Amino acid sequence: SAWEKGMEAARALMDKYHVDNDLKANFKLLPDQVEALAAVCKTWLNEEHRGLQLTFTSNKTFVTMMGRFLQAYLQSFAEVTYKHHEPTGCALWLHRCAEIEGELKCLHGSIMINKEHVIENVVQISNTDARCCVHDAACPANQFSGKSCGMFFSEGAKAQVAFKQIKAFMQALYPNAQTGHGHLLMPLRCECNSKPGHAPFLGRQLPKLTPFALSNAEDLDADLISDKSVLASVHHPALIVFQCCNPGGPNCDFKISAPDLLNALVMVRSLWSENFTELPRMVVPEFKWSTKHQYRNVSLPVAHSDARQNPFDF
Ligand SMILES: [Zn+2]
Ligand SMILES: [Zn+2]
Repeated sequence: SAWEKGMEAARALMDKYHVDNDLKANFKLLPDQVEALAAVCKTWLNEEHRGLQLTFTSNKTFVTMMGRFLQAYLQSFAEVTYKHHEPTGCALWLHRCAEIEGELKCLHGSIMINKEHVIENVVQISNTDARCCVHDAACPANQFSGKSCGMFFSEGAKAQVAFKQIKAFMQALYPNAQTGHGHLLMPLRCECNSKPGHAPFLGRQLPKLTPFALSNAEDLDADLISDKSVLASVHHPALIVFQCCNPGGPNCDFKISAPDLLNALVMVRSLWSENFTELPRMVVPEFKWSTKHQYRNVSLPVAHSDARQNPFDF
């Protein structure tokens, strides 16, 4: 059986990396069973990469993600699969966000509309470079629609840097490669929508894409360096950071940067290679827009105080 083939591999890794006997014991190739895999990733990491540096991500998240990556390899190699149970929990977004200067596109594949954020002594916060989902060009300041991809940006330029960063970061890693480093390896689910059979929840249905500034302290050095991977963040002091779907209802502490995310994948490939002869062909789904992703907003009409007793005049 394929299952057995999977069990064999999973088992090797597990004994070799001394995973808690309990985990081992209660392990089948069940889709929801990622723990056991994370532990493998956890110990190995340790042993072969202690003091790993993570930019804007948490350890749980990283290991966890490594866990899914393992799970995919495991599954592919064994040739087992579970319908509606994609392992990686990520997709490949062909963001055409670094093609036109000052131009960003949202998940819809549509260019993001620019809109200023003021409208009102007071404490007026201005956002002249904000960008929104075409389907939100009508909504008030940062309120998402029922068609929105839930993708918003308060600082277009920033966000473009981050996108540029990832691109340059990937080029660094993969200089010669028949493919335009236009894809963005992004997670489609966080802790909240981790399981297919999950309590539907309002708001953003995908992890939030948020660019974090690096500059802050990073602009305090540059010229010495030679390492392409380093140069990238330096020429583009901003990173793409994915958090919870909604950082009301549920909320998780999911946090991982694009690079750390791409690094978790790479790292799983090495771990696999240090244990298995050949690396199986692992396919991260291409991102395709769908309703499944549409922002779930609840729209309720709100009352307004009228100093009147009765609604109308007669
Ligand atoms: Zn959109
Ligand atoms: Zn979440």
